[PDB]
Amino acid sequence: HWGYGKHNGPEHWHKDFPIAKGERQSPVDIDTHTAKYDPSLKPLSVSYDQATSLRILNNGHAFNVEFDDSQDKAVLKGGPLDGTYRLIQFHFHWGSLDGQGSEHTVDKKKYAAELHLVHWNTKYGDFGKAVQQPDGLAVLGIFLKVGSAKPGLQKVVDVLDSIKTKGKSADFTNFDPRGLLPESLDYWTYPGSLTTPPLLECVTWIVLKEPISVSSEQVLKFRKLNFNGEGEPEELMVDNWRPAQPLKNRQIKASFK
Ligand SMILES: COc1cc2c(cc1OS(N)(=O)=O)CC[C@@H]1[C@@H]2CC[C@]2(C)[C@@H](OS(N)(=O)=O)CC[C@@H]12
Ligand SMILES: COc1cc2c(cc1OS(N)(=O)=O)CC[C@@H]1[C@@H]2CC[C@]2(C)[C@@H](OS(N)(=O)=O)CC[C@@H]12
Ligand SMILES: [Cl-]
Ligand SMILES: [Zn+2]
Repeated sequence: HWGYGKHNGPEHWHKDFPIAKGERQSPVDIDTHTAKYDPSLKPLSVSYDQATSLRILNNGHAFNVEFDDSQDKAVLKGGPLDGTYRLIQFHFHWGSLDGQGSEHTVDKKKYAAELHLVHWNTKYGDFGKAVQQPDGLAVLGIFLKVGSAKPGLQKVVDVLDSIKTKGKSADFTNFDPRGLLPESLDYWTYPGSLTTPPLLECVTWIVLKEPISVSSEQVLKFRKLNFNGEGEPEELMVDNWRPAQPLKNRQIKASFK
């Protein structure tokens, strides 16, 4: 029942998830001038060619596209990562207005939305064991701004009508996540946490500098989703983002310049 309302939102989370006030919480504001280029970073490798999407689900907080991670298919490697991280699902965070919606911010700038591609470290066997490790997860974050439509996102947009309410799912096979990436893989990276309860601090965040553009019509359809379940009073699924948290002396590294 945690959520993003005044009575169950981010300001209430710490009561049931004390780690909310931890030393490595996400998201964070990325101060571009303080971020330092890191020559030790290896080339980032996004290998999504064999990705196998399975289903899309409205979980009452956002919608999630799940993938078959039983085998080494869609993986993320390189960059700040040691080993291989398998893609398990992706989801978005968005606002009720174009001027807000992203979780991470850049020089305090809020984007209209933010895409999160969640991966787990294969050395830990499964996602559950991975979230018990300081380097168990890697989330690739991509900012969304409103402008031209993103063709590779339309398939997702058109299926949202079938998963309007919490608990609803639908078959979503053969979706290629590569169509959601921008041209450049320039990124910022830092150690953080899940941005929703349980807020576990097991994530290596990789946030791309170049945002992707989506049309106003596409994001408007994100905003037609419901936080509520079928047969309940409608509460539009908007502003499902957690604000920036204290950096706490962590350092944000840049893969460029
Ligand atoms: C409790 O620990 C786990 C959670 C999840 C998985 C494996 C887990 O480890 S376990 N039980 O030891 O195998 C495998 C599937 C995962 C799910 C957690 C919730 C996920 C990430 C879903 O995202 S959601 N619906 O937004 O919460 C999509 C796939 C789900
Ligand atoms: C510990 O395993 C879980 C993780 C998550 C959920 C349920 C889980 O199982 S359990 N035992 O019921 O707590 C439900 C919400 C999920 C979260 C894992 C991180 C997710 C996928 C978040 O991803 S993010 N924003 O990149 O951190 C969005 C929803 C989050
Ligand atoms: Cl509300
Ligand atoms: Zn997220």
